[PDB]
Amino acid sequence: GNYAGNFSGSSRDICLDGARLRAECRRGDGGYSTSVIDLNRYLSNDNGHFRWVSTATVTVQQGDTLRDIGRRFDCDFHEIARRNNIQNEDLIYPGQVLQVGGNFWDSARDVRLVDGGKVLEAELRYSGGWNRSRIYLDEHIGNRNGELIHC
Repeated sequence: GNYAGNFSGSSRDICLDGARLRAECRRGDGGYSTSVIDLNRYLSNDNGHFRWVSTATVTVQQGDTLRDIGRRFDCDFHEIARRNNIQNEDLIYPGQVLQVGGNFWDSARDVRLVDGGKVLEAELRYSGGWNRSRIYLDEHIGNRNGELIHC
């Protein structure tokens, strides 16, 4: 059924400032708050495609390759390599900690909101170029009593 987020149903004057989403969010008392949420914590570039993966740290398991990590957490192994200062074809080791998710902003351009601030659109870098991608923010951005949250 319904999206879990649905911020736009109770927000207005939705705008972008870099990767930070700003809005006037309806409160329970009937007034408004000016609120902000950093989309760079919740959205990632998966080889040319927006994905909902929040900034997180993971621990490499026995038998894991970098692609195995990417598959498990729905991230691009090229991104995991770049973000963790290693290389694409590099071996990884059990017990190793790796940063994953978020950080779409690093590899994006022409970033903007469309359809009244409900859709985020950008060109995202992939292995051999740029791909236009879009994502419905109401999927995971909500308004809790005047405050923009991820849910």
